[PDB]
Amino acid sequence: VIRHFLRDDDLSPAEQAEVLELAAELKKDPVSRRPLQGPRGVAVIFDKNSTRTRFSFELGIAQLGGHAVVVDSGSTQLGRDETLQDTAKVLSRYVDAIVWRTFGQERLDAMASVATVPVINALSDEFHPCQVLADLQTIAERKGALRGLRLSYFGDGANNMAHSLLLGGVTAGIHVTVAAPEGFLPDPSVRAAAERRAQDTGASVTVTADAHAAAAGADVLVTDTWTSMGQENDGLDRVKPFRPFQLNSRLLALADSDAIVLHCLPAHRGDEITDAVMDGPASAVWDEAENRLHAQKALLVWLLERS
Amino acid sequence: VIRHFLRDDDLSPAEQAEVLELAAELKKDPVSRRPLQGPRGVAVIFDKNSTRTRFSFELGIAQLGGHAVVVDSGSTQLGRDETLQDTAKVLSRYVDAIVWRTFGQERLDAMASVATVPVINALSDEFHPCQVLADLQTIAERKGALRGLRLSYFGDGANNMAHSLLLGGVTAGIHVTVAAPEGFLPDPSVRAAAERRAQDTGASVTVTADAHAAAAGADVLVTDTWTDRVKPFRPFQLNSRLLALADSDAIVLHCLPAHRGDEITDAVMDGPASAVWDEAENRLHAQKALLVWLLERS
Amino acid sequence: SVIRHFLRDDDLSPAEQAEVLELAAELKKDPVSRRPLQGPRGVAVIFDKNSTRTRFSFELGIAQLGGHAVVVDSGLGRDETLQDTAKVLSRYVDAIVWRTFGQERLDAMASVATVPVINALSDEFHPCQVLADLQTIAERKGALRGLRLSYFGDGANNMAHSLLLGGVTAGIHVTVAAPEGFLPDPSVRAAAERRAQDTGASVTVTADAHAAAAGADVLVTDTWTSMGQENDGLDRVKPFRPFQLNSRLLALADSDAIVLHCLPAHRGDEITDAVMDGPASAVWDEAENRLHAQKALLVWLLERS
Ligand SMILES: O=[N+]([O-])c1ccc(B(O)O)cc1
Ligand SMILES: O=[N+]([O-])c1ccc(B(O)O)cc1
Repeated sequence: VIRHFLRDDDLSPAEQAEVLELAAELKKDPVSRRPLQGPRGVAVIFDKNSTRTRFSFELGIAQLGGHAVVVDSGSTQLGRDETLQDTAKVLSRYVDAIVWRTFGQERLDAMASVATVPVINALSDEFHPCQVLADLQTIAERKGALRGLRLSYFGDGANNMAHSLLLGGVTAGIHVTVAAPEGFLPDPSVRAAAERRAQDTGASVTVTADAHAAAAGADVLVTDTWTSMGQENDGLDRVKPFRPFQLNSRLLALADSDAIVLHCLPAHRGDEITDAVMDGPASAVWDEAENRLHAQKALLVWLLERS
Repeated sequence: VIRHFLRDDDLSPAEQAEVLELAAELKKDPVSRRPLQGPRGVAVIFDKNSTRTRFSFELGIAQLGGHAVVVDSGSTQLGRDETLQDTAKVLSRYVDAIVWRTFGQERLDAMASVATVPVINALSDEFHPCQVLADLQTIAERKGALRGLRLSYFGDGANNMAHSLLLGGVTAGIHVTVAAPEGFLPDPSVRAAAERRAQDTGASVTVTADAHAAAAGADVLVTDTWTDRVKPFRPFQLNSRLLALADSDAIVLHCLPAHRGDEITDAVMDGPASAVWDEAENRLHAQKALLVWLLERS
Repeated sequence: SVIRHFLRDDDLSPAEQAEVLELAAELKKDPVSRRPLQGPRGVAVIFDKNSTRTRFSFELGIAQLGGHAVVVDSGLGRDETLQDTAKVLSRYVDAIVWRTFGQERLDAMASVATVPVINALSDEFHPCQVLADLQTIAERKGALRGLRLSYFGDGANNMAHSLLLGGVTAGIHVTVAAPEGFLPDPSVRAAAERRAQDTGASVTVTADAHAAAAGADVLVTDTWTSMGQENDGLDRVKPFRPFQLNSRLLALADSDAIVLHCLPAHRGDEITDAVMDGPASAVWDEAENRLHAQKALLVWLLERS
């Protein structure tokens, strides 16, 4: 059976642990695994460009021995003059895996329903599961065992990072709190899936508007930009609601004394996170960015071996 | 002494047979030929984007051991900052071959007359000769011998696939029929070149507006996108009714993308006669064979 | 060890430049014999403004060192700080190659990156092209020390500045022939004058193109106008016509003189067909040598850093 990775809970707790261990092994020995030797191809397709996502995948695929064929948004968007199913059938003849950045989850589902190679969600509207693998690798590096840790996410609680932190976090046994204003709460289906997965791992899900309560006793504090490019014209003031949730020094001081801070780059210094927090000793954002390379390579190695 | 591939008949019948044999060998052993090991470079230049063309060449060059340097939209189209002759001299210092998607054929001929490395027409307004190499590879693996098969192309008979199926088909000994409406017939000079080449191979060239007669007894049925501004092409749709008139075990080809419901139906596209998925994959193998062959003689 | 950068031509001492140029000759002869980036290791190649010629040379050169070039096109400083970019890239790649505009941006990146930073091309310098030029001159003429080189045209552009600095580092007597108002930046000119003291070279700036051509071993020109200057308000044709590198000018130089021009050339403006395509032209070898000289520079910086 062909395995895909479209959202964080596509891996069981045991499987996620396997991928995270592989990510640590690959960080130590980055060119020791060559499942794409040849080179074999991997398609890396962007319905909307993401330079950082392309950078890490392109280099990582090369270090697995392969050749990434990158298709940027300058090409005709998939689905516009050929069905996704037809594209999947041809790609399955050319490459050993399909890495895709797209929008709605239904598009990823349609591709994965037909492709005979693994399909990976590089980044989408609803989830960012590869970044959360990198996040979990980073937390393990700086904290040790993930089970039982307390992680709080602040800001827009319905964006892709909030959803993947919920799903990926509870899969790892982490107690996850989303601190967000009313009207910006996690998708109910994602929250229910996280609550169910949490029953298997001893984790828990909390959603609150009380940012100070969310930070108290936290081991990991996370935030992300308050607005995606697609949201700039949605009509909302996307600054005023989030100001109480800014990851600043006062908020960090409420957390456990050994707490660390994560943020997917790019960051907007002075909005969701302050310079003092970005550049202080609690910040893990630089290691986090680097671990995108290793965690994505580990995911590819794992999916290719299982598929 | 430096060989180019700008149109289908740039290869003789014997040379075409060599390239198709190489494509079959490379399909079976895709990293066994490493003429570009190093890596040595190959330029892949697009005056107009073609993602599918870029995709197959880029991966194929890598599997020959090389590094494709791709110049597409956003990067500099050739001849805007310097003469094409100046570009050809510098490229000949950097890469071992030049793969170019451009429009008019006078631009390809100009490059090829100056460059001292092989120039390949990746796709042009007048010819699509790499796709036809992939088509011939697909027909051979489904049918065996190409000589004496009947191939019919339906739809726009003035586009690059019609021209290349004429030239490449008769070069392989295939009897080629183009079924097209009156405003969309092959370029007369291309048709004449195909009729001449067919004399050497025992093939033939037929142009007709009668889609039923073109489908009757055909072994290979081919179509392509038509672009109601498509009224004249509707009688030429590859549907189940047309396919039912062909020889037993006939196959259907279509350079992708396909507009399902226009030039070809779901039933034909997804049925047992369709070979469009193997055909798409064989662009990789046939283009690698072409490059290996041109590099060995250049 | 100190991380070494190459942002302008005099970032290499005379002895260091000689080492890089010797390595360029070795790599031209044996282009896959140095594999410091085997793995592959990454090299970031970043363009604030796209340059297809720069991309081709670096992309292929990095690959021939065993590495993988990760190209980032103009389609830095906007989404995140240059310091933030340097921190993260220093974790991904073994070197940063950057085409940008003002020199202060290169300086800032190099001040904080923990891997070598290379100026691929900037508004003020083009030091990789001048390494390729020096490699070409050495192939055609042998020892560089004591040669006389004259550059004609816009005397304040990146090629004029780098021919001054890189030329006098190699011991070449450099003349810049340019009209009033188009003269080398004073700081660059003073730096070249000081460096020329160390090598026995010299710096000459003149408006007399005929005097600059007489006795020259190497004649160089470049486009009169960069893309960012097309809207600067000046007539950028009339001042430069007396400085065209044509057959009459070349005839004034030494009988064995060679001609250089960083491509692309606008035939009929700064250079003529007869010169460009005649036996004195070295422009094609010069373009090829971008590949070899940049590979040599990368090998050298990586080993020193
Ligand atoms: O995932 N990457 O490749 C990547 C690259 C660069 C950055 B950075 O400059 O912000 C971040 C991430
Ligand atoms: O030649 N290729 O690489 C290629 C790639 C993709 C397609 B397709 O999705 O239709 C077709 C051809």
